[PDB]
Amino acid sequence: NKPIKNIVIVGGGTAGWMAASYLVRALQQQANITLIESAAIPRIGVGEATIPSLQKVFFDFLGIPEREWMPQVNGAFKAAIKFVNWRKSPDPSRDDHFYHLFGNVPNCDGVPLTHYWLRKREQGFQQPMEYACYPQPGALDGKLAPCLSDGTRQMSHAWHFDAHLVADFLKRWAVERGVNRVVDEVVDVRLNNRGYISNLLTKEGRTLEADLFIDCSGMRGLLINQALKEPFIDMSDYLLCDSAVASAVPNDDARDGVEPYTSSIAMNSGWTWKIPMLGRFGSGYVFSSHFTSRDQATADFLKLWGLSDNQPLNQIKFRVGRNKRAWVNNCVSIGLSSCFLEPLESTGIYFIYAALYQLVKHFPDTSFDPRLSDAFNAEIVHMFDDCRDFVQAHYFTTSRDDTPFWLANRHDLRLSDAIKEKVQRYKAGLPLTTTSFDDSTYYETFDYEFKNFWLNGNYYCIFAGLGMLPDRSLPLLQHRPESIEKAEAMFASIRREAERLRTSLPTNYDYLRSLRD
Amino acid sequence: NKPIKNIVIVGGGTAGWMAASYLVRALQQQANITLIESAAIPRIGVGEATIPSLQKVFFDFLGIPEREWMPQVNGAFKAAIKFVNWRKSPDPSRDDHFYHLFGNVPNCDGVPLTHYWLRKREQGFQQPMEYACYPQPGALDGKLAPCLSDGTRQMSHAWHFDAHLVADFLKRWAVERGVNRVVDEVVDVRLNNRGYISNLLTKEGRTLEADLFIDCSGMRGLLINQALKEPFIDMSDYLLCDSAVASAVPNDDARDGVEPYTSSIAMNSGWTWKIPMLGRFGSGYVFSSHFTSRDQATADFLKLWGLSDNQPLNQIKFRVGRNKRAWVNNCVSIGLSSCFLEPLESTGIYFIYAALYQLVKHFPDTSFDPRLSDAFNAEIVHMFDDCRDFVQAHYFTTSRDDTPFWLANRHDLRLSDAIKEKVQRYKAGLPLTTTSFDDSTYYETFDYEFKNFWLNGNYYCIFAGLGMLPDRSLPLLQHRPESIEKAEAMFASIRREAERLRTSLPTNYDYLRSLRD
Ligand SMILES: Cc1cc2nc3c(=O)[nH]c(=O)nc-3n(C[C@H](O)[C@H](O)[C@H](O)COP(=O)(O)OP(=O)(O)OC[C@H]3O[C@@H](n4cnc5c(N)ncnc54)[C@H](O)[C@@H]3O)c2cc1C
Ligand SMILES: Cc1cc2nc3c(=O)[nH]c(=O)nc-3n(C[C@H](O)[C@H](O)[C@H](O)COP(=O)(O)OP(=O)(O)OC[C@H]3O[C@@H](n4cnc5c(N)ncnc54)[C@H](O)[C@@H]3O)c2cc1C
Ligand SMILES: [Cl-]
Ligand SMILES: [Cl-]
Repeated sequence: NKPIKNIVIVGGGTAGWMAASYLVRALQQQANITLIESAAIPRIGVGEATIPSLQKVFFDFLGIPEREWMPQVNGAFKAAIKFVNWRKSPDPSRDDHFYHLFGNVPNCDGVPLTHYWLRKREQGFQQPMEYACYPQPGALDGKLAPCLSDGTRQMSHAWHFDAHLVADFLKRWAVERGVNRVVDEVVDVRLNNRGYISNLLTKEGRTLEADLFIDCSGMRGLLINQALKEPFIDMSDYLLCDSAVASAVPNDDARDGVEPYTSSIAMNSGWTWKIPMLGRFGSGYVFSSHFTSRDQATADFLKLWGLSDNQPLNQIKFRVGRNKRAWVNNCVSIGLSSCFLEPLESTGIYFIYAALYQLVKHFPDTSFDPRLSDAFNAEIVHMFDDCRDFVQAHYFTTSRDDTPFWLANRHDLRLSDAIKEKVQRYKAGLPLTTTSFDDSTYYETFDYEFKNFWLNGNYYCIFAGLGMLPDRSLPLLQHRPESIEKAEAMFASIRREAERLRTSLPTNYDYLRSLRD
Repeated sequence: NKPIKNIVIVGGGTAGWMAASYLVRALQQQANITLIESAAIPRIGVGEATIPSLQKVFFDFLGIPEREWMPQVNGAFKAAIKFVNWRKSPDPSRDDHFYHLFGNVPNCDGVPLTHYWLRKREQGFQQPMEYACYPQPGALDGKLAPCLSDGTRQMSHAWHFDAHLVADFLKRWAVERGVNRVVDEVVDVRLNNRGYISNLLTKEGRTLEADLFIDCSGMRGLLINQALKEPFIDMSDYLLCDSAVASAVPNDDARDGVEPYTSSIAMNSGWTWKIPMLGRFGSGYVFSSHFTSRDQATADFLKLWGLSDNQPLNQIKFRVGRNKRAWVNNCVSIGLSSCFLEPLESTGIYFIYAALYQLVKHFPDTSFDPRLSDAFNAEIVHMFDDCRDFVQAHYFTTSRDDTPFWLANRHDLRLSDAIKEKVQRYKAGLPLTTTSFDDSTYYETFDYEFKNFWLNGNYYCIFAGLGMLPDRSLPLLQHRPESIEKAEAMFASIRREAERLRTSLPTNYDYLRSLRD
């Protein structure tokens, strides 16, 4: 069969430019790549939070080290997500926060430390799970950097940045490597009688042809949904939010520091993200229009940050769910054209580069063997539905009951068999998937991470944070007092590490400034 | 105009029940009082320290003598606050304590004894000011009662008690006098187009109406802040603490006695209170989250009292400051809904009964003449800001420099013109406000005390305790050697009184037991 040679990508947002750059890098020879993007149709860049695989899977593949790309996108460091007021109805006299940390929890004699922590908790131990089982959360409370001043990594981290600047950085990178950029708008899509895309007609009268089309057109799914009519599986029965109101809010970094984490602050009818950078934070109240009006959500969002009625707001809507198939005929959807999940666990850009990684791992010829696209499609379904369920488990596990929105989350969601089953195992006291690898090894082994994305520690941070604990500790531990003692030595190491970090890390603000103000 | 007849109080904490009982007592006729309080929303009762006006302004007004209410709240006696390690960086080989005593310092020929003490100090006199100028602090060192065994008062005193039990005692008292108690939760507040409160909708579907609403909902300010949108003036530029971690700690009263005073033990990033009762003391490390994590503060608090990781802790947060106005339209805020100051000088419950006293002194009709609420509001601003400044003067005057927290207190606070001016006068050697009245007369004349709350002796105990003394004694004294001699006879009387107290007072523990174990 003849190789795919000509590739057209529709869209110049984060997806389009990630696709152009991943493909120009992967397809060393016999690749002619053209990206078309409209000047009149905006790109989504709200100020975005990410996960460590962005470097290991994406930028490493491009041969771009963190020190090269991060400054160019005015990036800031992210070590966790901090959930605020998710556990109980807000009470201003109570501190309700918990962290979902990067990295994984060690094991002691084949049992994760989370499980030893629960046994201690049964015996009266008061310290929250994540402060017992991870070295860094108090450092995050202190707004400390994830590295020593000399750049020595001290905890797993990812990034906050304006995604517009990342798209810009990759545009520059990809065009320099021979990607053809066309600023123009696709107005019609012509399919042959077999339903493959034949060509694109543009506003300026160009006709684009290709062996392979990548739909990066955003939520409209110009090629995959509009032209090819692939059904979108609306998952609003699983997750209720469908809206956001967002802005950036000036931060006095010198007085207030720069939080080294994303926050998720639970509201009456959704939750607000906070994504710190230098000089400002991005923020958006993600809400369900069925439980609050945009006007009310807007008022709440303003009141939260003490913002004025003159502050310009980005009014957003979305549909949660995914295409029935991501790749149909000669068109692969990547990004918001493929699927959408609310940003509760920073998976949006992940879905872009994970999809790109799988596209190359299933890369077609011009015969478009349906076995390759079937395999790709099943990976995407697994990836998305797994994240959907993990995000949903934040909602149905809360015990907030103060608004109709929280009550509906507790009672009225449709839950997959897969999540029900994971919760059953957790509640029984069983570990969920654990890794034996160091954090470095886990984040360097993407076929492993892709399939084992959410581990025991990820679920524990969420369930324990929300005050939903297993029925009991593992019966096995009653038979292994020496293992319980060994675990105590591990908790002691972790506490030592936390105290060393306290007095060794620069503030996040100082470290960011030293990289370049 | 028609009288206010129907009054609804939201909240059943100390504020709500003080409000119900003060109002049912004051409003002898034409008063229908209903208090609504949620069973699902806790009340603040940490183990609370108070000041002598609680009896003179509050319980006396109700016609309840100390001997009636104190036993019912398992109260213990308080004669002072003892500040530990506030003056210098802690050194375990140095005794760093001083007392802020109740009562006032006498005058000698129109000059307070503090000023004669400073002149002696200039000449080499070693004894600390408060041990020279007050008869009782050595008795407090000896853990002695504030009364003889027969109940004869021997020094000014107030009380330590669990405030839950006081709320309970007043609930009983007020309900017996016709207050209507509703256990239910307000879920919505309806305002008319003019912005007055029209009604309250409750979880159980009741609609509460009233001529006058008293917001005792705690820090959330359900009516005043949430419904009526009155701005809260955040005063975190004035005072840094925003958090506490608290518990009760068993006391072996038979071996260790029961301290007849509250202690304030300065920590790395805040201070710890100690509030003795029979069998236990309440304690809380008040801290600034900007300088320490809750997890670190918790560890420090545990280490301080040798407490175990199984000890249940009350994790508290707060915002220092006050509403811009306490009374808006038909809603008066009282208690934590109105304002908050850290418990450094035991003013929390004071603000409740002082506000109630002023409400009755400015009591409206249904026309809600804004001149009455304006006058009330200005009294509350004066009351709060004056206490804020007095508390703040503990912080900016210390010479501790051992932690970022103490350095920020020394250098980075915003200070009112009023406090700057008082400090200027003190430093110049001038008396601050003095009274000619006996302690009894001062504490029986509340319009006087309310406006002249902190006197020369109060400021001297703090500034002298912190090692910040005036530049010089009063130039006038160089012209009055006979007055200096008369003052010597007064110091001699005080010393005699201290020695008589030594051998005449029962221990606080024995006296408390004799009242009823
Ligand atoms: C509220 C919200 C919050 C988010 N938060 C995060 C987060 O915290 N972390 C994270 O990783 N991700 C997050 N995401 C996801 C992330 O913003 C986007 O997925 C990502 O930035 C890229 O989207 P995209 O490129 O597929 O689409 P878009 O940004 O919508 O870009 C679409 C491109 O297609 C072009 N286009 C459309 N139609 C035509 C046409 N007919 N002809 C020519 N060009 C066309 C447009 O001009 C544009 O260039 C969030 C998303 C939303 C909506
Ligand atoms: C850490 C700390 C230390 C302190 N130390 C001292 C001290 O040493 N000395 C001192 O004098 N004071 C002290 N105080 C102040 C004192 O504890 C409180 O001011 C006082 O006990 C009463 O508070 P409150 O009644 O206004 O609010 P809360 O105790 O918070 O009670 C609020 C009431 O409102 C009800 N409520 C709230 N929302 C609703 C709703 N929507 N519907 C129905 N009911 C509702 C709740 O159920 C509750 O009954 C301290 C305070 C703190 C936080
Ligand atoms: Cl996302
Ligand atoms: Cl107080």
